[PDB]
Amino acid sequence: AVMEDVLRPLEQALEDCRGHTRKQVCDDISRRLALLQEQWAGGKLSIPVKKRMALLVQELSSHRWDAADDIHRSLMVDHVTEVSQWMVGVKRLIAEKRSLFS
Repeated sequence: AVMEDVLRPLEQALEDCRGHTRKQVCDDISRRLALLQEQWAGGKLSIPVKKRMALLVQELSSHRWDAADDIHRSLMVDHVTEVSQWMVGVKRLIAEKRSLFS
């Protein structure tokens, strides 16, 4: 589980949404994605959430949106502390991108 394993698929998702979702919210997501990285590399991130973020990220490589939501939800109730700053960003990203499949 390496930082790039979760951030790459994400910023890939964000860019696939750039032209189709409001730029205003795309930027919001980008800024929260930066904290995730900063916070990850900073060493302020616990292993269990790194593990689940990896899982979460694989779920939308498979386009299994609802599974990604449930993992994100699990992370909120168990690790609100270390994700509250950026989690909303990835929640929105899942929604934005599932609507692109639509």
